[PDB]
Amino acid sequence: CGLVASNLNLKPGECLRVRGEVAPDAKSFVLNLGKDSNNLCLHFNPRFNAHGDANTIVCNSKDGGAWGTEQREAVFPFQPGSVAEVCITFDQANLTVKLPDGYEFKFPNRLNLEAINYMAADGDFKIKCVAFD
Amino acid sequence: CGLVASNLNLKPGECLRVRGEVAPDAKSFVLNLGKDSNNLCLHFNPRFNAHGDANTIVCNSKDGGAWGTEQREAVFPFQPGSVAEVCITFDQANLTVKLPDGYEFKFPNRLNLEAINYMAADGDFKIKCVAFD
Ligand SMILES: CO[C@@H]1O[C@H](CO)[C@@H](O[C@@H]2O[C@H](CO)[C@H](O)[C@H](O)[C@H]2O)[C@H](O)[C@H]1NC(C)=O
Ligand SMILES: CO[C@@H]1O[C@H](CO)[C@@H](O[C@@H]2O[C@H](CO)[C@H](O)[C@H](O)[C@H]2O)[C@H](O)[C@H]1NC(C)=O
Repeated sequence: CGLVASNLNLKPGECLRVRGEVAPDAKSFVLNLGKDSNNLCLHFNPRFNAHGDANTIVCNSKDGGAWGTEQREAVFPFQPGSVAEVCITFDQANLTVKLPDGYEFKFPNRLNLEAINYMAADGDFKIKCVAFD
Repeated sequence: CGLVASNLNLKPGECLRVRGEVAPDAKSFVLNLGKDSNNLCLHFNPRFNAHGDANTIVCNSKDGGAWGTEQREAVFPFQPGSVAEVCITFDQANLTVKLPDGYEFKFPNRLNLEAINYMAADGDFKIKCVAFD
């Protein structure tokens, strides 16, 4: 798979910035955030052409190994063959994901974790820069 | 205790750039690089005042869980309570740790691994930004 980072200790309100290159023939990519691979407060999955979906942002949680209820966003500000940046923060109610074009969406915080300690990237996205504040 | 990153897939000649905050009361900090926590082609350990050393960089390898022989430097361009930036690369012969100001540290490549896949920070160093080039 792709980059895995742990012991991040990202607290509420602190920003996680991730910049990467979207493959020219990208089918999808994933950024997973949470405690570990079984406990994700955000599974962020832009699907260019994957699982039957096209140009769709899919979000979900995973709690104790179990996928939660999936949600989708209508907008898709990713282009294959381009560099994309995503900035993520959270509070007790929502994750807030800020997207390249300045789009911003929220995803409910279903896990109640004190911090984001784990990030994993997968798929057609080559990570170039990760920053914390 | 600090950030741990895996699946880095950093190949010879590629550049790992790291920026972090050296704690105000720093006694020492560590950046570990290699395949995993038991196989380190570079343990890079600036000691302000730790383990009997004062303002000395200690470098070592770890191979199958076994520490190699330490290498020490006289030059010491780190200060507590400051931001430190390093650029790391390797080839067949050496690991090279470069600082913006032009300091360059070399440590023999003892493990001969195809890539750096693992990086970990420990001690009085908070990673703020990691980049791959
Ligand atoms: C039956 O609906 C589809 O189920 C798929 C299998 O669970 C699902 O794909 C998974 O989505 C999760 C996030 O919810 C994650 O991305 C896994 O990698 C996927 O395999 C599809 O998203 C579902 N399709 C719809 C339209 O809901
Ligand atoms: C007895 O000499 C000192 O031994 C310490 C313990 O082995 C050693 O510290 C360890 O070094 C490794 C790297 O080789 C790593 O930094 C560990 O975290 C340390 O606990 C000191 O380097 C030795 N000091 C001297 C002056 O020889």
